[PDB]
Amino acid sequence: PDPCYDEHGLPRRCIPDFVNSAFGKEVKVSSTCGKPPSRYCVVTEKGEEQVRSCHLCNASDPKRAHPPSFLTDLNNPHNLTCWQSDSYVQYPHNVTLTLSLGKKFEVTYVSLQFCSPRPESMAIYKSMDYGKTWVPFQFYSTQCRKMYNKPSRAAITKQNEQEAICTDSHTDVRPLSGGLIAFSTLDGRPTAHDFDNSPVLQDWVTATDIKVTFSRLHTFGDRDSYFYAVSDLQVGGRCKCNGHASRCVRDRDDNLVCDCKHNTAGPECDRCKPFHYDRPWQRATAREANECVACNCNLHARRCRFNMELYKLSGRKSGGVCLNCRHNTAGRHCHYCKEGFYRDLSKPISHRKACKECDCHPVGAAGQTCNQTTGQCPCKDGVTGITCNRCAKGYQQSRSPIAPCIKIP
Amino acid sequence: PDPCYDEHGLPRRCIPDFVNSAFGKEVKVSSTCGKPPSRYCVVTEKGEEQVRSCHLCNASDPKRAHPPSFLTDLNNPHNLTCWQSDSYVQYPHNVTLTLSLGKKFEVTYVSLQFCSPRPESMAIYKSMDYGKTWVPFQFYSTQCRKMYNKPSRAAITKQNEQEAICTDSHTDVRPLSGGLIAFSTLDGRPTAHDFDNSPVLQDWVTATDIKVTFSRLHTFGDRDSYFYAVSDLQVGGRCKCNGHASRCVRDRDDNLVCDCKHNTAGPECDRCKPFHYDRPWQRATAREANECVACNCNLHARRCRFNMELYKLSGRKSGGVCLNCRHNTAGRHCHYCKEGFYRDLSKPISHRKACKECDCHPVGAAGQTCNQTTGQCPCKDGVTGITCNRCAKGYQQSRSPIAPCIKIP
Amino acid sequence: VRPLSGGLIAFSTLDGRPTAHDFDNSPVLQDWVTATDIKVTFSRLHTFGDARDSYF
Ligand SMILES: *[C@@H]1O[C@H](CO)[C@@H](O[C@@H]2O[C@H](CO)[C@@H](O[C@@H]3O[C@H](CO[C@H]4O[C@H](CO)[C@@H](O)[C@H](O)[C@@H]4O)[C@@H](O)[C@H](O[C@H]4O[C@H](CO)[C@@H](O)[C@H](O)[C@@H]4O)[C@@H]3O)[C@H](O)[C@H]2NC(C)=O)[C@H](O)[C@H]1NC(C)=O
Ligand SMILES: *[C@@H]1O[C@H](CO)[C@@H](O[C@@H]2O[C@H](CO)[C@@H](O[C@@H]3O[C@H](CO[C@H]4O[C@H](CO)[C@@H](O)[C@H](O)[C@@H]4O)[C@@H](O)[C@H](O[C@H]4O[C@H](CO)[C@@H](O)[C@H](O)[C@@H]4O)[C@@H]3O)[C@H](O)[C@H]2NC(C)=O)[C@H](O)[C@H]1NC(C)=O
Ligand SMILES: *[C@@H]1O[C@H](CO)[C@@H](O[C@@H]2O[C@H](CO)[C@@H](O)[C@H](O)[C@H]2NC(C)=O)[C@H](O)[C@H]1NC(C)=O
Ligand SMILES: *[C@@H]1O[C@H](CO)[C@@H](O[C@@H]2O[C@H](CO)[C@@H](O)[C@H](O)[C@H]2NC(C)=O)[C@H](O)[C@H]1NC(C)=O
Ligand SMILES: *[C@@H]1O[C@H](CO)[C@@H](O)[C@H](O)[C@H]1NC(C)=O
Ligand SMILES: *[C@@H]1O[C@H](CO)[C@@H](O)[C@H](O)[C@H]1NC(C)=O
Ligand SMILES: *[C@@H]1O[C@H](CO)[C@@H](O)[C@H](O)[C@H]1NC(C)=O
Ligand SMILES: *[C@@H]1O[C@H](CO)[C@@H](O)[C@H](O)[C@H]1NC(C)=O
Repeated sequence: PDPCYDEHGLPRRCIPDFVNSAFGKEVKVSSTCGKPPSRYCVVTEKGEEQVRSCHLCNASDPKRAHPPSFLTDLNNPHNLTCWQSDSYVQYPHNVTLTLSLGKKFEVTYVSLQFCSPRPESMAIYKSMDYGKTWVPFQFYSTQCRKMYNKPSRAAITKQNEQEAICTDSHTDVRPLSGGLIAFSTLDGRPTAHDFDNSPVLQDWVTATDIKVTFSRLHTFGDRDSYFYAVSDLQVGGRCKCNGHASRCVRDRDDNLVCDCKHNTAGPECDRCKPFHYDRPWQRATAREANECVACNCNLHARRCRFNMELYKLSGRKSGGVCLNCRHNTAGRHCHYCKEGFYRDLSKPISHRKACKECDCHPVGAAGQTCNQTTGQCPCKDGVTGITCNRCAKGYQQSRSPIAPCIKIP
Repeated sequence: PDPCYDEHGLPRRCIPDFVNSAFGKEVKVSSTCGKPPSRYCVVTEKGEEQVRSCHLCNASDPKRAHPPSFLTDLNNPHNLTCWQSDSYVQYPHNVTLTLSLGKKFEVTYVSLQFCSPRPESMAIYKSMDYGKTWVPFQFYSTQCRKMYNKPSRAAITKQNEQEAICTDSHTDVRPLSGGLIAFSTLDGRPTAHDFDNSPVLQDWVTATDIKVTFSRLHTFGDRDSYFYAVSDLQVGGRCKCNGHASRCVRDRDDNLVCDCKHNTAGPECDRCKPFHYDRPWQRATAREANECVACNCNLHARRCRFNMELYKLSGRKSGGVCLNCRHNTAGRHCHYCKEGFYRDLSKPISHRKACKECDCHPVGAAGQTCNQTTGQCPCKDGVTGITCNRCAKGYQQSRSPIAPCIKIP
Repeated sequence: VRPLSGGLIAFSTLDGRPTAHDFDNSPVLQDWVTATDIKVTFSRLHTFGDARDSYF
């Protein structure tokens, strides 16, 4: 059924499977060859010396077009899809590419492959918002200082495991094409071995929007028109459901969201389902599914609230409390009968009719309300019974409209 | 398409077609020739006088057998299908033949076709139940008194059109064979001209199982073996669906039932369909199909109940009422938010969340029970606002977790 | 209302301005007419009486 629940349906952490994320989507870029139709020359190294070929780029030529689909189409190791930029541009200028997401994720794999040489200076960005704010992730350059004001290959301090390092690693050529960049966000991080309890890393993995800008690329000649090019992209990940959804589905307004199980809500299972507020929302752990939990109303309310001191002083047990206790019920669990009514002790603890009116004897009973727990109306001297109507043993009814029951001498 | 809806899809009375009923069925009888093999003699009149032949019956002889299928089979008026009983029998004895249908029907024509002379005394029965109770319809005899204790050619009183008449009419022979039976219950009835509004006659036509017993018969000569024989049976009718099904179909357990349209239930469309408890069940009329109608919850229940006085006091309009009137809704139409909630005015009357809570400011509002009319939360002192959150003119917010807003002199 | 339908509102920015007769020399007004993007927001509408109707 649902991997969110164990053999005996015991709630267990469920995550959408590890998949590539950026496979097949559209990307808006800063520039690309072919507008106006552009040319491009291609060098190949033969043994020890050089040989320079050359071609052209019109996007209106589909086979000579290089759309962002070339970035998102499947990379056939036998039919590559090389996109190319316009030429005659370098540092200092923003070489920016765009991405429109819509579900928050945590990522493990980011794979790349080059049709151009690997430049030297580059950096990473991210946005935990929806395209408004932007923050970096790491740097890559030989001149980490003069270009990026960065130390090269810094250490990941425990006190800031969210370090943004810079290095010249894999900023070199060869490779002139098909370059491979191996980056694991988990590298160097001291608290990576237990990520489920690494919230800074659970925040270091938090990302919604992504931005990438270039400045510097290698020069070699030393006429030519220099460019940027790439055949495809791979980035693997899992849809962020906090362990509370086994997958992610579209919304009623066409929005891919987690099918948040374990009584969780929000596109990421970030919040609990409504009326699940006895203990706060938490992320499913291997030891505990840290689920949401409702308030108890004994089948007599649909709204409830909570106080931290309640759960706090509960010895960490419970803090829910219901609102608008109907069925003449009242309490944190709507668990007692109000003024005017009493508790039908015979009836179940959560029954819809557990409360009965204090039908107190307008003569034999005095108050209008009876024992809201038992139902005992004000029984007079020899009168007994819940609502106090009858005479007791040795008590005779009299036509007196005030004292009907009289003892025996 | 469906005769239950007109050219403009208007729901109209749709009816099973008029067909012969006893065509091809089987009957259990009182007795029959051939066990042991029986004999019978046949006389014929020549011009003015008689001439007598004679025959025999073996049931084990297929062509000398006379099965009851001969009454129900396609009877060729030139290759007749005569069933025969054992002989040496006459009144007084129950000469009864059986028939169980299993579904209620409406019948108009009853015809017979004889291979024997027409007797004098006979009677009718029927069963408005499944073969348990039995009531007659009319009688036929010369001595309606000596045999049936009845008058011959009785009158159809208007106050009891359920009269059972007896007459000697057409009890004559000839026909000695090939008897012609044409009986219309509607003849003589002054109120037969509009059957759609004759319920006693619509009860007079009500029949489930039928019983017929025979009696007195002619002796002419006057050695003899007397018997009875008949070539076929034809009875026309339409399947009783109260005008709420255009036909009748078999069930998953081989049971011919109406495909009850018009929101009706029962094998005969006798009652409303489940949840069709807004007004009671009725029969399709020529002016109006007097259809059933479900209860309303505005998409908030699957079960409901009904009370007539609601429809009665509605000026004859409606009486349906929810069962488990869900989705924070309430009423006979699940048509209002119960105690604690109010109307999500933005949503339609049937929205799953058409009802809105009171998310009142736990500090600035005095309770979470805002008036179900306006979303106005319980603002305490000179504080105003919908959830009672902000301060008002002359009210400065304070960090006191009791009284934020305070007047100014 | 009326109009309940087909209501005709013809805002003329030119109405009422005393120096509109010489707008060709009204640069602040020549800025008041400058516009690139437009936004229109509502909150309130009339009432009557007093989901029967689905007001929209
Ligand atoms: C971007 O890169 C692509 C692919 O490399 C190039 O695509 C070219 O697209 C044009 C479309 O205009 C193609 O031109 C083709 O050749 C014709 C040559 O002229 C004759 O035209 C007609 C016959 O078509 C004759 O009657 C006439 O006498 C000429 O002899 C063009 O004229 C045609 O284009 C015609 O089509 C459009 C509608 O599509 C009409 O409105 C016009 O009448 C127009 O003339 C014909 O389609 C050409 O085949 C493509 N080249 C390729 C595929 O290599 C683009 O050229 C390039 N961008 C630029 C700016 O060059
Ligand atoms: C009711 O009506 C039916 C239909 O008309 C009559 O049916 C008869 O059924 C019997 C059944 O046996 C038929 O008998 C048949 O004739 C044989 C005659 O015996 C001779 O057989 C050959 C010549 O045919 C000789 O060489 C031999 O030496 C005998 O002298 C019977 O012996 C047969 O009966 C055998 O058949 C049945 C299966 O059918 C077996 O189970 C037995 O072994 C049995 O011995 C043979 O079947 C006869 O033909 C039918 N008569 C008809 C059709 O007219 C009934 O007679 C009738 N009943 C009464 C009381 O009237
Ligand atoms: C290059 O740098 C950044 C993007 O990498 C852009 O930032 C601009 O900063 C100025 C500073 O006042 C703002 O006024 C602009 O609105 C920013 N541009 C935005 C937000 O798009 C800068 O524009 C880039 N220059 C380019 C792309 O030519
Ligand atoms: C003739 O009339 C009816 C059937 O047409 C029979 O009525 C029987 O009445 C007795 C009364 O105690 C019942 O116990 C039997 O069960 C009835 N029999 C039925 C209903 O079949 C009556 O017996 C018939 N005469 C006969 C069979 O000789
Ligand atoms: C790769 O696919 C494109 C798609 O049109 C095709 O034109 C091209 O021939 C393919 N490559 C090879 C080597 O066949
Ligand atoms: C209700 O009945 C019990 C029975 O002994 C009694 O002790 C109590 O005082 C009554 N009133 C309450 C619980 O308010
Ligand atoms: C009448 O029908 C029976 C049924 O089988 C058949 O045997 C008989 O030959 C038919 N009669 C004629 C005259 O065809
Ligand atoms: C709720 O709002 C209505 C709307 O004006 C008002 O008349 C009423 O007094 C308020 N309080 C209630 C219904 O308790």
